[PDB]
Amino acid sequence: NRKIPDAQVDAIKVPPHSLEAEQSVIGGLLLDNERWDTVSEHVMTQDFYSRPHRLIFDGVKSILEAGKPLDLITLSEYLEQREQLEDVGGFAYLADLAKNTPSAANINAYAEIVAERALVRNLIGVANEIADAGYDPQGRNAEDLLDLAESKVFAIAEARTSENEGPKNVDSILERTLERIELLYKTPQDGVTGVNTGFTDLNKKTAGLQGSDLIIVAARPSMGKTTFAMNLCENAAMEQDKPVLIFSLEMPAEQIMMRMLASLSRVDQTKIRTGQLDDEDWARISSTMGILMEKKNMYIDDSSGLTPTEVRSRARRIAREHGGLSLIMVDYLQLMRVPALTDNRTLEIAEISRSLKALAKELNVPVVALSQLNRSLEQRADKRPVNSDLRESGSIEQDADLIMFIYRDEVYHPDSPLKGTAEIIIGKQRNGPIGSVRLTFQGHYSRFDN
Amino acid sequence: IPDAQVDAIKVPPHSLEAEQSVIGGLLLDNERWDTVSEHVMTQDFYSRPHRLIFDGVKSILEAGKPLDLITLSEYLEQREQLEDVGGFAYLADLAKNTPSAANINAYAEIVAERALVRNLIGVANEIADAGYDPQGRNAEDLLDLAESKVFAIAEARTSENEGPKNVDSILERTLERIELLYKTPQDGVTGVNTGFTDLNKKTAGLQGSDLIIVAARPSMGKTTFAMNLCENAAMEQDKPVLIFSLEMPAEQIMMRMLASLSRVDQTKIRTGQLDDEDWARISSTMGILMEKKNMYIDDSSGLTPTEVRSRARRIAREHGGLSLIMVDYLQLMRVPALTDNRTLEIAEISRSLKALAKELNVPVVALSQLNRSLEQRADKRPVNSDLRESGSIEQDADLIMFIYRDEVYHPDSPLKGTAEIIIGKQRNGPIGSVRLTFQGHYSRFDN
Amino acid sequence: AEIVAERALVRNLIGVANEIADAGYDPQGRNAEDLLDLAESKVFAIAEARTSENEGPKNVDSILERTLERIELLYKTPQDGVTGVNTGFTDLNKKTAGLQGSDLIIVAARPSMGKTTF
Ligand SMILES: Nc1ncnc2c1ncn2[C@@H]1O[C@H](COP(=O)(O)OP(=O)(O)O)[C@@H](O)[C@H]1O
Ligand SMILES: Nc1ncnc2c1ncn2[C@@H]1O[C@H](COP(=O)(O)OP(=O)(O)O)[C@@H](O)[C@H]1O
Ligand SMILES: Nc1ncnc2c1ncn2[C@@H]1O[C@H](COP(=O)(O)OP(=O)(O)O)[C@@H](O)[C@H]1O
Ligand SMILES: [Mg+2]
Ligand SMILES: [Mg+2]
Ligand SMILES: [Mg+2]
Repeated sequence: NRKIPDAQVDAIKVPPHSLEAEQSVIGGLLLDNERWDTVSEHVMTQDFYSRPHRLIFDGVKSILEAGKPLDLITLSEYLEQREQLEDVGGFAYLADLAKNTPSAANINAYAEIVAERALVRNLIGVANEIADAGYDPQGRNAEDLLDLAESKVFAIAEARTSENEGPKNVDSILERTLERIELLYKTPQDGVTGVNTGFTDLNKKTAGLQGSDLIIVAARPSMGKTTFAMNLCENAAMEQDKPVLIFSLEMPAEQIMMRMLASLSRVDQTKIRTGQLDDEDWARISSTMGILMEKKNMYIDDSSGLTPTEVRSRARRIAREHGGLSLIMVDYLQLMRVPALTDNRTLEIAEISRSLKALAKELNVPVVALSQLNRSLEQRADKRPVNSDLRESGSIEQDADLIMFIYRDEVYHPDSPLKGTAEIIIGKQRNGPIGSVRLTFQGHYSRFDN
Repeated sequence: IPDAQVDAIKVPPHSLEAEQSVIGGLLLDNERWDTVSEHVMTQDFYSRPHRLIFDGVKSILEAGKPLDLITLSEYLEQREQLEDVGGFAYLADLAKNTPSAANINAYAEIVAERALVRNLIGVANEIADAGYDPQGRNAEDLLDLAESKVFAIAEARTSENEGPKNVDSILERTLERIELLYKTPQDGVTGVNTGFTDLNKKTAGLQGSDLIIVAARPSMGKTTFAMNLCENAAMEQDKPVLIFSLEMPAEQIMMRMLASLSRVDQTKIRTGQLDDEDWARISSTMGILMEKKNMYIDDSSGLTPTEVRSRARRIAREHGGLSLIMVDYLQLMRVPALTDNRTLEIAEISRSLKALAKELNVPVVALSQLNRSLEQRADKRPVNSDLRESGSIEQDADLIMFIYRDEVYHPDSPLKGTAEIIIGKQRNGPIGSVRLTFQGHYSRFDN
Repeated sequence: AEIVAERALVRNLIGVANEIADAGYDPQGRNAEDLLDLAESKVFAIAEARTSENEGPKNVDSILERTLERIELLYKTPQDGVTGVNTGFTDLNKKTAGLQGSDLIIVAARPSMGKTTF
């Protein structure tokens, strides 16, 4: 029983490592300084297990970043200046590192091994931290511990998310371009290549709601911004097998559903609210409900003050159940929060916009985000909304792939000949033309028609 | 005994390894003496044996004699100094322990740096001694003595490697520059060809080290114009073109490029309604682009100036330089250290891009948006003040070009299909305007 | 008070010399250029503290003497309309009498007005 713990302590206390790969990376850089650009993309100083190798690698990094030639003497002088040469094993050990790896062109493979070992080392460290938190919660509830575990594991995965993206040569872009064209040609392209908007005129200009697109729908209050976005959701839910995810930060799920019922059933929204539904109204609502229940392809999250991380987490959860998502709608971008950027609202909104674009690319799903137009527009009130009206609220234009504005002349001019008509202005579009689409606005039904 | 000895550092700064590498390196090449002799002197060596050896190296090379292990050993033997340096074996060891060439200049700089610190410590001790024992000198005299001795150390390292400041250095660099211009074909273009004759007449091409700001209101063809400059650089230069597309994906930039070089309707490319002629033109254009392989497209979002610089250096190392660097929208870049101030953040990005242009000796084209205040006026052409409101980028730009289309503001303009390129600022040429044919269908500017 | 100040000056100088010596022996990652800049900065700081020490009392008799000394110097030098550094522009020299010593001159212009040229 006394010989059992010594072998177990030696085999369990040593984390995964590769001293040989670490030595080969260092030795290889001493042989060919030009490989630093590639090696620096794979490994960081903290990726090394051995303390002496971290100090040596830090020296290598400092010399090469300064544009100085990396050799045994230069590195030794660097470490000597910081009184770290004795801590790494002396000049003899540096010479041994250069001697023990006479082979070049394999340095990238050794860098990947060092990075892989560091990843497992970080994973074990996180597992121990989570275990410690589980044993000693220090006042944290189960939900907080689950969120902590998810956050720490997600951080490990995020670090290894886009590791080898640097080199972007024309041959690679041509292959991806042809692959994309091939995919479009294989799918039925009768004017719509993405998620159907339900509006022919809009689809003619946008070719549908594209995957990976961050779409900003902006309007002044009561222009039908929520109404328009919901019609896009309704169309995606009725035409796609994949689910629609709605983050209703302003309105409750019951209210969104009631408006949806008013829209799909073409029943007066006021009648639904007041309960004065006739036999015909009940039959239409019931038929609509029957279809919605048959489809079951819609999720409504009415949680307030969600962070981009929480939005991403919930989206991934649902996407895993169905092998993807048809559309993600975020009710009001400005209602989201970023605890790290509370000191600056503009930067906070800019980060939310960047995070939602990253979410769109990550899940290959169109992300519709609703935004409010700046108050300065009402002072002018002479022309249609423009991109500058949104720039004043967080520079969201830079991250958006598509910007759509909602304008109703009847709101500003009740005697307008365009009563019941809403203009959808394309303010920005990466994969199509800019312009305007006229839609029939039916406020009583909370619906837009072509 | 050891505790007091460990705490006391009586050994001045030195690098025996660098000294050996300088000596060993000269024994390997001889031609590097001219460069090494500019950085180090015999007295710069800490070690007595290395000073004697280096003195021997200096005497042989100044006499025009070949420097080898035997010649140096015979030289030292004649002066009975061979035993003082460690014998022939030590000379052979010096030649053996440094098998690497092209780093001798770096070792020479280390030896010179150590000698500088050694002289500084000596002066500090002299000043300390003068402070303890003034020998009749007042405080003012001691301050003047300290200033004089420190100024003497600084003066020795003033103008070591050509010393750019004095007229003799500027004359040499001026003649070298003229010589380089005369060796290259100068038919009106001394830099990177813009592809527009009228523009080249005014700018003499896109110069190396220039930070070029291309600014325009939305839909004026800002991206289109910058891309035509990239296309021309890619077709006329052997060195690669690097594009940082922060707003558009690489596929979209390529599709617009295909529309431009092939003169095929951009809408047709998008819709796929290409006729036999359209396919033949696109295919021929693709064949050439693939043959050249001189273009890189980086579509990463929110890049920092450091990341931009890092990627640019990586590519430049593969080809011995770059023909042109294009950064799609300056305002889309980020500086984590300056998040509290957008104006300062943009100003730092502009300074960093100018530093990048000088560092790699490459023209850097950066696209910028004109301020919204211009639309409120809408009575005249864009001016430099329209850009100053967005980060004071004018101060750092070597060339500022504005894009103006009268047809956008006035659809009934007689200048339909014409875009005016306004030179708002130019360091090495005149200011003015160039009229170009804007072909929106092809995403192209023509002369 | 002057003796106490003089002694303090030498005391600070010795302290700085020891700091520079310590930095020279132990550079802690600083290159020679950084150590030279550090030495220059610390020595310059000692000199700057004793730069304008007795300037407080400014009585009219002292100002009159300096005024007359200045006038005397101007009268000894050829003053054919230029008392300072010649601008090369007669009309400008007529108004400025040249570029005077101790003057901070701000030349301001919008871009391309020829500010650097002037
Ligand atoms: N009972 C109703 N009858 C007619 N129109 C209604 C009724 N309820 C709401 N509306 C209209 O529906 C629209 C709701 O706008 P909404 O999307 O919620 O605001 P926002 O643009 O701020 O997101 C308004 O144009 C409003 O006039
Ligand atoms: N299919 C098309 N047919 C005609 N003109 C087009 C087409 N697509 C784009 N354009 C034109 O190309 C230009 C694109 O401008 P762009 O450079 O992308 O914007 P910015 O100035 O903001 O950078 C506009 O002048 C637009 O009218
Ligand atoms: N080749 C040239 N031909 C004519 N005028 C030129 C030429 N190059 C520069 N200029 C003029 O020289 C001046 C340069 O201005 P400058 O002093 O550099 O700018 P700033 O006022 O911002 O300091 C401008 O008025 C410009 O028009
Ligand atoms: Mg809403
Ligand atoms: Mg662009
Ligand atoms: Mg100037």
